[PDB]
Amino acid sequence: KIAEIQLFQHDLPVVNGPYRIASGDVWSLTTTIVKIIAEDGTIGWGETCPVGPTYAEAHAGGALAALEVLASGLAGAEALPLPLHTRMDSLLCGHNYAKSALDIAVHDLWGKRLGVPVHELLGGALTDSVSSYYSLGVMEPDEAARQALEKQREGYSRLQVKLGARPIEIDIEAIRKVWEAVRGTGIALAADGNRGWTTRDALRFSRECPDIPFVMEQPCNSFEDLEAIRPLCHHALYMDEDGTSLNTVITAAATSLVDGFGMKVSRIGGLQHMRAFRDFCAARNLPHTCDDAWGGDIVSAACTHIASTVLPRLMEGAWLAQPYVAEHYDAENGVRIEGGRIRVPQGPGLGLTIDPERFGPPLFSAE
Amino acid sequence: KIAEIQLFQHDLPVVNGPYRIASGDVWSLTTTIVKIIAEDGTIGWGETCPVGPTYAEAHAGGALAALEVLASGLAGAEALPLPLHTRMDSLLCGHNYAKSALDIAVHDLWGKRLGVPVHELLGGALTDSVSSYYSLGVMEPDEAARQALEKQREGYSRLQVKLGARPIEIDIEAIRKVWEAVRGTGIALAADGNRGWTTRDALRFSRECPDIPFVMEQPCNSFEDLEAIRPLCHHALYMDEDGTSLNTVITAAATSLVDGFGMKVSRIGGLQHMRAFRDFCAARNLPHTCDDAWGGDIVSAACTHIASTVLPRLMEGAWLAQPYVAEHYDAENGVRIEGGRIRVPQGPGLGLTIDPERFGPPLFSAEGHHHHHH
Amino acid sequence: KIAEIQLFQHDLPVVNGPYRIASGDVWSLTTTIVKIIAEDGTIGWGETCPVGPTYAEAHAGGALAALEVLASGLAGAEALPLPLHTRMDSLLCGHNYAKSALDIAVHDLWGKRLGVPVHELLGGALTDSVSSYYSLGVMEPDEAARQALEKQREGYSRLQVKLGARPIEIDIEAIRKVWEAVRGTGIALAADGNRGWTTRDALRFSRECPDIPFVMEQPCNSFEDLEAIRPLCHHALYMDEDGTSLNTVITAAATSLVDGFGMKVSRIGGLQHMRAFRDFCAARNLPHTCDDAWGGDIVSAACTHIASTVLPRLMEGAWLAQPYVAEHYDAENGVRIEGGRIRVPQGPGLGLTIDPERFGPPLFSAEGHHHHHH
Amino acid sequence: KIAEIQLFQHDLPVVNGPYRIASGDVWSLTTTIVKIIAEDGTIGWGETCPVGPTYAEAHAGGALAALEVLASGLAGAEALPLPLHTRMDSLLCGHNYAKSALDIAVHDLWGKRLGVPVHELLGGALTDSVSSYYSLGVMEPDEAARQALEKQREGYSRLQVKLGARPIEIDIEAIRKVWEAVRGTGIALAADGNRGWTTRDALRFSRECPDIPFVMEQPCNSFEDLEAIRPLCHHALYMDEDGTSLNTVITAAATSLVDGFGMKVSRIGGLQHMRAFRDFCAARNLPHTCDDAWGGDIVSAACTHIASTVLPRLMEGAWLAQPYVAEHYDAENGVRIEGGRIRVPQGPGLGLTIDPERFGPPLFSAE
Amino acid sequence: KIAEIQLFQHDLPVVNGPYRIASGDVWSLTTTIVKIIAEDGTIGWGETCPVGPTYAEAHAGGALAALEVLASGLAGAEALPLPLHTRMDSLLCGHNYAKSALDIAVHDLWGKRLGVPVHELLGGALTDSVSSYYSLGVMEPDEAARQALEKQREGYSRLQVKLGARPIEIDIEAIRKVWEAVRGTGIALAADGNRGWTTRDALRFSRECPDIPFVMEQPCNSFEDLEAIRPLCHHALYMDEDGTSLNTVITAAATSLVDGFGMKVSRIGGLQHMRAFRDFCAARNLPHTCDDAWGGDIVSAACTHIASTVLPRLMEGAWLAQPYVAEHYDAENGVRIEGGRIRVPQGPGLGLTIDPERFGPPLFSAEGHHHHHH
Ligand SMILES: [Mg+2]
Ligand SMILES: [Mg+2]
Ligand SMILES: [Mg+2]
Ligand SMILES: [Mg+2]
Ligand SMILES: [Mg+2]
Ligand SMILES: [Mg+2]
Ligand SMILES: [Mg+2]
Ligand SMILES: [Mg+2]
Ligand SMILES: [Mg+2]
Ligand SMILES: [Mg+2]
Repeated sequence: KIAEIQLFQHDLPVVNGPYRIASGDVWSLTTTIVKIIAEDGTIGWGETCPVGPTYAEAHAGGALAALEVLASGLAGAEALPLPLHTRMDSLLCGHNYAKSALDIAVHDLWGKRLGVPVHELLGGALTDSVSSYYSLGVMEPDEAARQALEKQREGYSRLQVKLGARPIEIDIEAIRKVWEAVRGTGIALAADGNRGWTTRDALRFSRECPDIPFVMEQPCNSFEDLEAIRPLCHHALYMDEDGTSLNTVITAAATSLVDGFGMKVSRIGGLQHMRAFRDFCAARNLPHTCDDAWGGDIVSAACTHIASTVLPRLMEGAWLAQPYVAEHYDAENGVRIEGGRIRVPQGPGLGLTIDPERFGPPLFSAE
Repeated sequence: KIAEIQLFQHDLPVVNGPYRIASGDVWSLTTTIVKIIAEDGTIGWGETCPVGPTYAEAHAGGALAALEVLASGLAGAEALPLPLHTRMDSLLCGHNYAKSALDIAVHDLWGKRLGVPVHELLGGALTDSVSSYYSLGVMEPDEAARQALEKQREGYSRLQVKLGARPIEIDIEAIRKVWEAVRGTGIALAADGNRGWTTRDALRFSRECPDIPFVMEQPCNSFEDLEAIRPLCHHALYMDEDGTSLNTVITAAATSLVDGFGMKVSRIGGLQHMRAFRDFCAARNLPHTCDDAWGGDIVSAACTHIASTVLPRLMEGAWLAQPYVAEHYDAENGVRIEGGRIRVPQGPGLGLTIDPERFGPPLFSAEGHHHHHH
Repeated sequence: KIAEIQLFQHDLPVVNGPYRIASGDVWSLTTTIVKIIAEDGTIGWGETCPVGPTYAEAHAGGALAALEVLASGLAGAEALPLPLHTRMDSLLCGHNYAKSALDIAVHDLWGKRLGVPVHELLGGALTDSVSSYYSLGVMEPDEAARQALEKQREGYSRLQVKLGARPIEIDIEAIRKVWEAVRGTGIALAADGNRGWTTRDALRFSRECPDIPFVMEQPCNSFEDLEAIRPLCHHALYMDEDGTSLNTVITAAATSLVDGFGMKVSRIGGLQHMRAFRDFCAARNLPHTCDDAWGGDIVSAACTHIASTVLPRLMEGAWLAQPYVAEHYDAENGVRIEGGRIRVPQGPGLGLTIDPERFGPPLFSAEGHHHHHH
Repeated sequence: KIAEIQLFQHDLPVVNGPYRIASGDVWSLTTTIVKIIAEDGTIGWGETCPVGPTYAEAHAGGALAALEVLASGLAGAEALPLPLHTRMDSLLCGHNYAKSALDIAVHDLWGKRLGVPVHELLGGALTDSVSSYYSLGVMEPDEAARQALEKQREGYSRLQVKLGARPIEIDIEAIRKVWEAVRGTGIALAADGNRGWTTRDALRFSRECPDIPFVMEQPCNSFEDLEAIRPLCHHALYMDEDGTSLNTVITAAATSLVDGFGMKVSRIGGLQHMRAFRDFCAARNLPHTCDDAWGGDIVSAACTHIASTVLPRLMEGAWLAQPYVAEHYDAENGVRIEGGRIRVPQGPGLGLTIDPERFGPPLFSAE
Repeated sequence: KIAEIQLFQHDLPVVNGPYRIASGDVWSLTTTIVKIIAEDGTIGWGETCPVGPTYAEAHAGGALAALEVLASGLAGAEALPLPLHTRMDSLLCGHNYAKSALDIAVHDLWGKRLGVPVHELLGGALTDSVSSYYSLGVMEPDEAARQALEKQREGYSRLQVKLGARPIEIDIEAIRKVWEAVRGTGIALAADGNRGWTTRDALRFSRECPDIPFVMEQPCNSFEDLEAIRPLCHHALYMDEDGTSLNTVITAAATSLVDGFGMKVSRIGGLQHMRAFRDFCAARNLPHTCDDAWGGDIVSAACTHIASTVLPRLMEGAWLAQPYVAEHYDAENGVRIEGGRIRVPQGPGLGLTIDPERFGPPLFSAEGHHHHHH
């Protein structure tokens, strides 16, 4: 049973920032960290870190406020996923990104109690290393082409080119220059509009580039706009920002609106829901990423554990903010991308050993 | 231009509570108040008050947290609706219920500057008084039928019966008993499932009651569930909780998914978006309410002003929390439901005079590029 | 790691048989049992038992033949769900009902290794006891109404009336008589057509009985037939036999073809897929059962463990063959329906202790890269 | 009336194997042979041979087990197609591939009794020779191009290129190299994904190759995925693996989901159902093949007889495993591909004379 | 090989006529008979007989004209179904009702050559006797109810009530009176609108009679009209006149437009196409009849042979003109309805022996590449 919950926040400056996105650039991020303490004194860590306040319907102050409400009613709840989510949903409607942090912490605590990695609790890892993909922030076409080649040479299996908040002509220039730089290396390519394109411009982006094998990731602002362009674009379409619940995913998958997903653990509400999402995609043969918005070692561990349980043929990559984060929470064991790939942790829980005072005194504590 | 913004919270205990909802009951509510101060010293007031944390994706602590972000980036902005919303959207994605409070305050400030009521700024009132509807919490069928007749007798033109969080047969019993009590009085009837029914049970509710003239208000948990039952229910269907943006409303109206709406000002993001919603419903001949989740005189004034601008034949009623709120913010001018109807305010702005210290010291304030946690 | 796999078959005569189904009656059943032995000597048990050879695309000889293929390729594999299913799918396409038995055994082994009940591995039980439903075989209308009241009186929360293989007017007579016997008791009612009705007759069944609150469970023979009647029937529609994979379930739920499911663990391919199914139904607010075709304590334990993890408002009941099965495999711990409900096991794994020789010598065994026909 | 049923199995090593398919490669196949004996002592032969256990929901041990159940309840049934299927369906739900073998045997027995070829019983042959198509197993792009030209020169009217279980880039390379080798010869081309492609990759396959006139055969894993790509691919789409019943075919044909079919006799449940399938396709002007999964002379004869009754303009070819099978069951008369074409048998029944002991003693016999 | 083809016409006055149809009444009918003679002297007989010139796109003079074209191009062709239809389609587009007669004759010849009944060539009879249905012409409601009971008492398993060419209220009166007379007897009921109803009136017919278990057979004039009413009628809908080819049937079955068919052998183009139709309906679990427009023993034998091959639960009945036909072509073996059922013939071919001069001298004959108008 959960005995105590502590909340903290921590600044994560963007190494070589800003990191530039159609829906809003970021210079520094404020992560929200949860520590759950069981009646036996063992602890589990969780984390949620929105990519600033305009990427999605989520912000650092919102995480903390929601987590205060959740934490205030969670003492005595069983530290297992279904009992946890049952209690959380009785306390607060929605706020998946906040609930995610407590879900992560429960999986950490559960794995530590049973002496198994989180990937075991999620059904069993299929691999001991996972692929990643690199995200090029919005930048000059020439710089994107340069960095694309560089990251291919580092060993990334896939590259995501962020686009938008500028004329579509320049986005098309950027994707052509990137493709010219990396064609024949076999690296996979995603064009991410981050909700930034009118249907007018998304139609043009696809029409002009039949022989560039990108997938279009969330080109347009709404689910309905994805529906508008779907029958008129011969390139694959992925959902990202619109995938705000398992219910909405089921609507998209069942109607074959999309060919795949960028999926964030916090958006969907934690590992409990991410594992259902994984199983949905496996049933439907839909590729997907295993990401979160941002974060340090705790988020990185959560993504890596779930990524390890995905059929490699469907796993498009686990993106991590790690390259943009200066300091590990666990200096020796924190997950890191090496050669464009990530080693799966094999110790109990998330595989982290973080000093209970790593983040200073709690901002809030319940029980 | 906005010179300063102050945020407050205030407790509103429910008069004769609790107020019982299928998605979660409420005993007492924390409202979040905004005061905007113009460079010239004039003030405008706004308010947002979720009905606890489980009724919608909204809570009092979330209102405050979002308003801190918004307030921190608003000094210097023009107190006009479109400039305001452009700025707010650049500072924070979504959180309509928080943005609503600043929108209301801006409309108050703007009306006071020009010397006209908010209803004028919204295009002009079509009436000096508006209809309301009474919402029966979930309660025993027999208690429901009694209270239904009582409220019809008070003069309410419409009754909403809250249902759910119990077997469907009890909901059907309750709607039948209510109908038996009020049939022949001409009172309009809504059956509010509060997102609480499976499609199984929504189908049964309609199927068993062809001769009871309810509309089914948000019977099921999702937009997709509304789509499922729509072709299979011969009773009118209204959207409420799922109407989370103008975009989503346009998707529903354009596809004729629904025959009307329960609409809350906070959910849609303030009066600027409510006025667009009104115009969309007028174009589509779709009836709607003009409500909010909860609140005192500031929210009630906002709802009444927009309600006054709706063609009465399409205005299903402005529901107010006022009967459940113990104290007015403005004892002279605060809106009250009288005989099931509401008199439209005629002063400048929202038509309220509220002491600048009515809610105590601020919790938070922003002036220029600085902010202060008090 | 899996060291050895043994296969057995065992006869289960129907207590007071036959058990009468529209797609084919059953007098006695041959169950197929799997025992997995870990390198450390711990054992896990699984089971699959078709209701004869005509109820589904499944039969006892087919279970054994498929398990021989699967078992022959499984030594050395990790006894974890995802590794197991990846391996099984590489050895044999489809045959979910066979794969289910190995899935169950793996969950038993895994729970025993970690010292926790299967319901914990499935995310955590939400309850210490689960509801059940009673299934009335096809029988005279008058016998049906009598037995319906009898089973309501025992405490069952739900009754399934099997129908078909006779004129539709007799099915309608039977559902009306049953309803007249139990109406007012609050017991839920399902009308199971067992794939046996033409669309002609399904339309009539619903059309004639608007005030009888049944759900129609798999009235017709195909997915396409469900699609045909869906827009024309105002009663809820549930899928059963057509739910042959998670993919197909997603097609049905996503298009709102159905309002719920009868689901069998063997049909969907084991607990790993049942847990996904549960999560899909939770996301879509779709009620479902947690059943299997037939079986003894191993199947019954599997169903009860998954059932314990479902929100009670969406769990239509865990049907067990247990009342029709003469003998327990584990006399101490084998699950029994008591007062129409089932106590959730709390021991490690499935919560069973079954003698390694309970089913006699193996018919087949695999260890490493060798197999043996006994 | 049927007096006795005997079951046998027989090994068929793949000549120059393995034979390589996206859904699973095969090195040797185990066929299941049925002999029905009438009350007058005359016999009919049937056969079913899954292409290993992961191609479809079918396997050699499953055939035998199902056939045991069927055989155990078939004594006394009339040896005519509708009475047979009526009895079989009363004994066992589904298992079309098993039922197929008994159906074939009944057509053989029926033709022998009446002294007419099976093609007469199926409505009358329209031709005395039929076209075939050759199936290139998954192989290197260069090797495929080489073998494609070779098989065109042998006289095949159509070539099927098996693809998948590798990056789509290589599949596209393979089809372009094949097309470069055979363009202008007029040979028809099919690209068979064998369920191996995500919708992402099937969209790309078509988009990149508008001027290569392939049909895409079962590119994706499910019926729903075929539905997803149909409005977004300007190449013709054929169903193969998803055509598991006449009911499902009717859904696909009636909704114009597909432009044609790869159809296997065993999948659809025998010649009785294949002849209905033929008539459906004729009504809808949909081309189709006349195939089975694998097998020796008995299967080959069944395919050839039904193929002979198809309007040549709609008959895409009868594929036979015969080139991969070392030994005929009937050395003198077993059907064989010659010059890419197959001579239609003209004797009674299937046109086979097989020693009653050709396969050794029965594994099982009923009555 | 076909050596010679002879064509005849013969008058069939309606016994106790006229026979009244919404699309046009009939007093007497001209049948068109084909005799095919094989190179070896064996003969096969076929027949086609429209119900006058306004019931369908077909008439006796058109049958003869089309048969002259077909016959002129058929000498030397193999008397097997697929070779025949390939040849016929190369000579003349459409005219199924004419082609049917040659198809029937070929099946007769083929059966006689092999020494087996036509039902064997069609895959094997599943029964030694088949059900029939009686068709009540349009008549006063009271006369309809009387005759309905009379025919139920004779043993008919199903009754078709012809309707239309009068106000819909009279049709509704008639179906209600009929139902009141036969309800409780278990007799199946079809309401045949004969293409005669506007969608307005079809909607009313169904709407007013939810508790009368008719199927609506071809209520409206077009395929599009069936599509219009389908989503708005809770009674089963059957296609008849619109089922003009296998292609069109596949369009209807595949889209679940209908729940069954009235099917005529001549309309679909003969037994080869009827057998395909049967197999399509079996795959889709769609009930159907096995009828033809009119005719004597040759048509009746054809219908009975195909009917014998249909699963009895899907065979709604083989309607025959036989009760309205004064004279048999074969007095010994001609099929007769007895107790509402028909005994399946068991001789070779159609099971008929008809004198080669039964219909007088030929009107037309073809041998080799020559033809003769007599
Ligand atoms: Mg993205
Ligand atoms: Mg005025
Ligand atoms: Mg509401
Ligand atoms: Mg417990
Ligand atoms: Mg209706
Ligand atoms: Mg069932
Ligand atoms: Mg195009
Ligand atoms: Mg293929
Ligand atoms: Mg016979
Ligand atoms: Mg008719």
